[PDB]
Amino acid sequence: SQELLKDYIKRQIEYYFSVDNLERDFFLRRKMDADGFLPITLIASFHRVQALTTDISLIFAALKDSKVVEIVDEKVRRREEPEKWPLPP
RNA sequence: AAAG
Repeated sequence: SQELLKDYIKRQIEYYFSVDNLERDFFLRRKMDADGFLPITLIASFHRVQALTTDISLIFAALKDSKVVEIVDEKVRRREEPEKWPLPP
């Protein structure tokens, strides 16, 4: 239910952080810090996430269950080699 | 926002 909506959110954000997307997503990489982290609230603004929910705790909850991304406080990054992706602003 |  809300579990179902969490699964859709999780898979959507897991796409953003997939290698297939990252190879062409220059905006996302320009917003990374040098460690690969992005604000979760920036992801929350992306059209396909905001369509599903504007509930920030639901977005956090969806991502805690992810093996693709890791959360530190308010930021999220790809778990595998995140430092390879950031680009100059 | 050609799934930023």
